[PDB]
Amino acid sequence: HMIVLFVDFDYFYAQVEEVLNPSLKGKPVVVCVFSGRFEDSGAVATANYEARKFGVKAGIPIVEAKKILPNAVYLPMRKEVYQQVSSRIMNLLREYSEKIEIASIDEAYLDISDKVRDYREAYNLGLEIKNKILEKEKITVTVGISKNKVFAKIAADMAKPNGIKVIDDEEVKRLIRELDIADVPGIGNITAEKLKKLGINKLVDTLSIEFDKLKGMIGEAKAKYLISLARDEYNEPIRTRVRKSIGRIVTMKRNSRNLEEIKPYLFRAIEESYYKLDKRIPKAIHVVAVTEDLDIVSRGRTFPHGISKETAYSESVKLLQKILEEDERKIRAIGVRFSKFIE
DNA sequence: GGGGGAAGGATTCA
DNA sequence: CACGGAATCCTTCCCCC
Ligand SMILES: Nc1nc2c(ncn2[C@H]2C[C@H](O)[C@@H](COP(=O)(O)OP(=O)(O)OP(=O)(O)O)O2)c(=O)[nH]1
Ligand SMILES: [Ca+2]
Ligand SMILES: [Ca+2]
Ligand SMILES: [Ca+2]
Repeated sequence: HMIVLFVDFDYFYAQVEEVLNPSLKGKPVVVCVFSGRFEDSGAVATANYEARKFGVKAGIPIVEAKKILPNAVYLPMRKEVYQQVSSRIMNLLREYSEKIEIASIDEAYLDISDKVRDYREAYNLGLEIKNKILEKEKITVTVGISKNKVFAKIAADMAKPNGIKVIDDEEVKRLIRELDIADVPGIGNITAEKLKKLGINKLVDTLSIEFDKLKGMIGEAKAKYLISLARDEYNEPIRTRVRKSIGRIVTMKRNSRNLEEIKPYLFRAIEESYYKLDKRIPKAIHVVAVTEDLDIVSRGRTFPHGISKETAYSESVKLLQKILEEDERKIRAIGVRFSKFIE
C-alpha cells in the first residue's frame, strides 16, 4: 500500500557550480552569501564534500570557513541559476509520475504506487531516475524509498551522498524503536530537548505517554504527527504546493533606527519583491526586521483588496514606523513579505 | 461557548 | 558573527451570535 520515492539533489548549489565550471570538481567549493557589512561578512549557503570534511558547512560565517580552508574556492550564491536548473530537473522527474510534490529547491516526492509493484522495481526506477538526471544534467542525487514521505526522506538521509536506499516495512518497525527521535524530520533542537525532558528518546516512547501532556508540551499538531508515525499509521499524500508568499530582505551597511537611513534598503526590497511577484497580486504585506541582537521583529497588514506598489511603499513605511516605536534596538536587516495572493 | 479571523512570533528546513 | 527565504503551527486578542 503506497510506495513513496524521494529525490534529494547532492550538495546542490556547490555541485551546480561545479557543473558550470568543471575546473572546480575535485577541490573544496564554498557557496556564500556576502553582506557589505565587512570584507567577508556573511554565511555559507553550502559547500561540497571536499570541504564538509573539515567542518565547513551551511550556516557558519564565511570568515570561519576561511580560517579552516583559506585556499578553498569561495563562490557567491547565484540563486536564480540554481533555480532554473532545479526546474529543469523537476520537469525531468514528472516523466516518472503524475503524483509529484516539490518540497524545495532540490527536493521532490514521487508517488509511484499505481506505477510499479514491489520494492525491487522501486529500487530500479530509482537507479533509472538517477542515471537520467545524471546524464541529462550531470547532477548526482540521492534517492530514498519507503511507505510514506517521512521514511522516504529519512532513507535518503541515510544513503547520502549519491546513493539510494529502501526502508522496507520490517525496517520501519525497527526505526520506530531504534532511530533517534531527533533524527526525525520536523524535530529541531527546540523540540528534541523538550522531548528528552519528557523521557522520549525514540519514536516509540511517544506511545507510552499521555497525549495531553505531550500535546501540552510540543503542541497538538506535533503530537499527532509523532504518535501517528509511532503507530506506523502516518500517511500524508503527495500533493502539489504553490507558493504562499514572496519576499526579500537585505542587511544594511550598518545598524540603525533612522527612518530615512533605512527607507532606501526597504524600498529596494519592495521593488525587488514586486518583480518576483510577476503576475501575482498580494492582499497582505509584512515588514520584517532583524534587530542588532539578531532577533526578528515584524509588523503586517491585510487589505480587503490587492496591494499596488504605490500602496506598498507607503504602508511599508508605517509598519517600519510601528516597529521602531515598539522595539528599542537598532535594526540590522530590513525586508518585506507579500502574501494572501488574489484568487 | 465557540466559530472566524488577523496579527506577532516560534520552530523547522533548505 | 550567524544569510536568504518560506511554510506551518501556536498563542492571543477580537467581534459577535
Ligand atoms: N542561504 C542558505 N541556503 C541554504 C541553507 N541550507 C541549505 N541551503 C540551500 C543550499 C543547499 O545546497 C540547498 C539544499 O540543502 P541541503 O540541506 O539539501 O544541503 P545540500 O543539498 O547542499 O547538501 P546535501 O548533499 O543535501 O547534504 O538549500 C542555509 O542555511 N542558508
Ligand atoms: Ca540536497
Ligand atoms: Ca534538501
Ligand atoms: Ca533533527
